[PDB]
Amino acid sequence: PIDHTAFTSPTGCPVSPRAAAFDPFTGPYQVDPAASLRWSRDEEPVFYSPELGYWVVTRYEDVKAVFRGNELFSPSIALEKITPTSDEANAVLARYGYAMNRTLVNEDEPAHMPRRRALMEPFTPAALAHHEPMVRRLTREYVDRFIDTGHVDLVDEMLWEVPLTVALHFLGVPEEDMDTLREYSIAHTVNTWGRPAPEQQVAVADAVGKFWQFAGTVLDKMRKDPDGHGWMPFGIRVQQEQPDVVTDSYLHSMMMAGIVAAHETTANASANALRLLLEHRDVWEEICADPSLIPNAVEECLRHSGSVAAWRRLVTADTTINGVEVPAGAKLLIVNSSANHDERHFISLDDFDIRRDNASDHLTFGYGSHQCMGKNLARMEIQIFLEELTRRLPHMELVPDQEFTYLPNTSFRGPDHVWVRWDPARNPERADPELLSRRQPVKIGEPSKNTIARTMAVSGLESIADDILLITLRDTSGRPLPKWSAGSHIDVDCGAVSRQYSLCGDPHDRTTFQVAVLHDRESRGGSRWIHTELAVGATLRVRGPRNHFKLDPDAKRYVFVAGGIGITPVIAMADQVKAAGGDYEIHYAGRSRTSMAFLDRLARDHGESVRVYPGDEGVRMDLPSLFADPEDGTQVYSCGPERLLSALSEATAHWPDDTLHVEHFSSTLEELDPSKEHGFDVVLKDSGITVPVAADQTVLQALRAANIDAQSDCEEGICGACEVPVLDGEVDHRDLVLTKTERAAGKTMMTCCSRACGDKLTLQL
Ligand code: HEM
Ligand SMILES: Cc1cc2nc3c(=O)[nH]c(=O)nc-3n(C[C@H](O)[C@H](O)[C@H](O)COP(=O)(O)O)c2cc1C
Ligand code: FES
Repeated sequence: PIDHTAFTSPTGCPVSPRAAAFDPFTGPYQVDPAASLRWSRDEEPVFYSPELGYWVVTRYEDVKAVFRGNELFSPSIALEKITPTSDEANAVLARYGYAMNRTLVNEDEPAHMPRRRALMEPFTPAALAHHEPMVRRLTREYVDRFIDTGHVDLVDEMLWEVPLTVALHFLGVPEEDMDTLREYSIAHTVNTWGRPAPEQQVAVADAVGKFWQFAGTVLDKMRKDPDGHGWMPFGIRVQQEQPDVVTDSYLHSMMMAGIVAAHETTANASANALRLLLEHRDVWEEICADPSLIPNAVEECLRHSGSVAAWRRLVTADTTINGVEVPAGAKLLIVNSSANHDERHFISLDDFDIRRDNASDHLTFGYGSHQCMGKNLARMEIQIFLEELTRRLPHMELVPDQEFTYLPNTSFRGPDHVWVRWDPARNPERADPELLSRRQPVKIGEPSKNTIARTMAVSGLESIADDILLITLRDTSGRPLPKWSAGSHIDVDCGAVSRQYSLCGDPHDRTTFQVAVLHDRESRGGSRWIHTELAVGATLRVRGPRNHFKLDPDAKRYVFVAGGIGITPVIAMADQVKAAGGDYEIHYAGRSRTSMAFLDRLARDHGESVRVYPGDEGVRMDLPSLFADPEDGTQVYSCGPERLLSALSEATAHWPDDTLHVEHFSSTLEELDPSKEHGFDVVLKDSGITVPVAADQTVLQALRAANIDAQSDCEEGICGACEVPVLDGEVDHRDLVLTKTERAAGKTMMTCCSRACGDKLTLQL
């Protein structure tokens, strides 16, 4: 028989050599788990492992599919200890009378979701903004102790400690009470996910029992100051609001559950990223140049080298997973580390590419119902760790010929030590001391696609009209800029905000972009900043050309009407048409000829074809005359203040439907007024959850309330950064970016202002 020849799975099927040689505790999976299962991604995506007791799942679609089906794959076993707790160690636990409830990571439905939704808000990026000064304080309090040595183990002296303290601060525990809770804070990787000796088991049960009853007093102490900062005081108020949802046992569990979910995973992530970066030192020095790429950098590290090598689910019914039959009761080892390295979803994957537009898809934080709530707390934490160490010690390198040891376990991965040298005298810090007052705002919660950007340099500022600059933006990389058609714009960070400005430069010049910003007399801050505090030699983050003002090139004729600074996109459209060799007519109005940019440019070219109508002299553009009656072929693109765009739309109402195209520089909306608006449900098919949107609530607000990744720049319906695909349902379109045909197809929606017409929509999210 075959049982005389090879091992057999619990389903009676034979087991492969490579599958039976799988060991998560030693050898190839401890050195590099992702590479150690390359053979499984290629030829056997799902197998039974004899060494450990689980079925192993290796490819990214599959382990994402396990995360979403939370009815079929239960997190019951999420922190089940690999080897069982001995009678001795249970007796030690019982002596402190410790009884922890399953707290969000183990909880099945229907208990898990109400507790997650109730306890979610402090984890959102908006709520985390309060804690950003605290982590910057703690990150530096540590680094300046070893700053002058030129030699440190980052792990023990910096990265093992800091995530523990901020977790205590995130939880809301008094600083008086913190130093002991840390004394009782220990590593759990080998005791939960490894093969510990009986002595190890008890030493954990002793430290965990000590911590359980001390945290019991701490909860009683803060029990009567509920209205203060922290997750636990936030938890107390929901108890009075929902006494059955949130129980005295639960927040006592929430005390330990909180900082064991937060300490080692973040420390290991920090250590991995620093080891991973100091291995490719060119990309290290890139981060040292500008810290603008830190946010996506830490995302590529989390994909490439996460703190979670694998995770676990309990199969609840007989299923098949990618052709392999899996029985009810089977335990799954879903290798997040292999998933992050699956060629079917990422491309050139074992490459460490921090500008990767794909990093955000890694499963290091999990996926779906139980996705890590503190992911943005950890994202912020890593980002600041990695800005201070790139700011102060860019001349830091790894001690060569260094061997990195990682504790034998199935799920957690982080070096025992990372040893780094640097030249102490050479710190940029001691000659500055200006770099420290520099603080870069955290950017968390946004997908990697929406945060990729080129940091260009300003090579020249030219005044071409009153209150109008012409900015010349140079790419410092040296590598050529994208091709862009007329009407295209860019999103440039004007200080703490981003604005978009059309491109009026030369397209055939592909070492530069040119924009002509106007000083808005009533300026919410973006236009002022450019005029008031930008000089030559600065560098601005600028996110590649998009275009909502594209021209159909097969039209008979183009007549362009332009008001004020609306001259910028049209003049590039005028240039395309002169190149084509096509009839066009351009009409340019403005308050004053002195304040009308590009008349010089408009005189040297298109001068035979331009007519000017400056207001100050008194010659005005009367659209009624111009568009008195149409012609079949003529199209009209136009851009300027809303008053002329509106009035023009009136004058061109006589014409065929697709005749007029406009680009708005301002937004109309809005008034929310739920009274006129109805709530609905939005379900996220990829994630496998339904988020409710209230009448007073935008779709965008509900997504960030579930801490789903989203980027929003304008939220006035004008910029386009919040677009997301619609699989089902018809949408109440309220943006100004999508063409009336794009709104018809219903394939897409703007997260911040558009809604449902109706009861539900399905989004690819
Ligand atoms: C980079 C460091 C971190 C990694 C790699 C990580 C990974 C995870 C993973 C894989 C899960 C389970 C996912 C699932 O079963 O869908 C998880 C659940 C969780 N994480 Fe983390 N996490 C980190 C930092 C944190 C921090 C700092 C907190 C804040 C205290 C945190 C709070 C949680 C909570 C509360 C859950 C359970 C939520 C639920 O099951 O609804 N995590 N985390
Ligand atoms: C030359 C120029 C081009 C602009 N192009 C666009 C654009 O293509 N899309 C857009 O939404 N806004 C555009 N704007 C408007 C700006 O984004 C912004 O609202 C304006 O300059 C004022 O910023 P502030 O009110 O924050 O000071 C443009 C403004 C200027 C001066
Ligand atoms: S955020 Fe710019 S359109 Fe929604």
